[PDB]
Amino acid sequence: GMENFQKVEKIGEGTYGVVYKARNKLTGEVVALKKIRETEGVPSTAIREISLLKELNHPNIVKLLDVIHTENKLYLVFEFLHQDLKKFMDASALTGIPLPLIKSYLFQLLQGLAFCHSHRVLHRDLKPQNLLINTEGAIKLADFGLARAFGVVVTLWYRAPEILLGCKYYSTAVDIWSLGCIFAEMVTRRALFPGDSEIDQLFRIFRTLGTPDEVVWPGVTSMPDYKPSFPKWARQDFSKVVPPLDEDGRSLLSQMLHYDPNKRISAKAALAHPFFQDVTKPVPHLRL
Ligand SMILES: CC[C@H](CO)Nc1nc(NCc2ccccc2)c2[nH]nc(C(C)C)c2n1
Repeated sequence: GMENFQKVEKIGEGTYGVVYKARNKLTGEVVALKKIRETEGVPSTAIREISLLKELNHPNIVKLLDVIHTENKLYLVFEFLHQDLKKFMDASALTGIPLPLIKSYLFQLLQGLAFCHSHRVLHRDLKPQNLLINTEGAIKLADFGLARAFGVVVTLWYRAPEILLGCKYYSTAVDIWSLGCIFAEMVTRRALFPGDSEIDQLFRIFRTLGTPDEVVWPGVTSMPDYKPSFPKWARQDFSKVVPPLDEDGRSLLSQMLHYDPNKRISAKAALAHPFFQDVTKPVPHLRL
């Protein structure tokens, strides 16, 4: 079974298991092989969910090539891409990723999200580390719909405030928040909200966007982890938060970072925003 694959090198530690670059001995294709990590035997719902995921195919979603439920273990075989967006951002720190490339990437991810969301599938843990790029200018979402299949230092920087405040049931809005954080980060070359605990993450959000109340976010004061005793921070103008993001970009971003999940712009509506009026598909500068 696994004898069909030859390890080439360790790619990294995923959320649900280790990932290796590998070669299929029969077909010669190079792939990304993931071993899913209480060992009793793969749960039936994990198997049905992942099998659902195999059929959710899109150019901006990393292809799930094979689900290998063998010997009471679970291996996932994925399409391989040569680099992730975190590494590419770090690589691009001195000059920044050119705006046209930022716009193209945001546009493509919004397409991927719109597609997943239209199928009622959430990502839940969007972050630069699981965004993957190739030499032809494509960007792809990895680990989509995995959270649902399996219910799990982890980064908090991209986590929506409703999650932080204890909301039990995520909506598609949590992915829009995350992507918004990543958008700002590509533009400014600085993480928007680099929290190192849940309360630090929350307080960093509060300090920038203002401490949320019933006016901006109805029902907020009733959430499991909301405290009347939260400090009261005033909101700051975005011109100060994300230069040199232009007026169209700042307008779109504001809509992606709305506190109330129900007011937060959808992936499909975001695609129609004037920010994408001049969108094009440039090629990244990659040296591997
Ligand atoms: C470890 C999980 C994350 C996202 O799944 N990484 C990560 N990185 C990649 N390539 C970037 C890379 C290439 C060579 C060396 C190091 C990194 C990937 N290609 N295909 C996959 C699937 C498992 C989603 C993948 N995952």
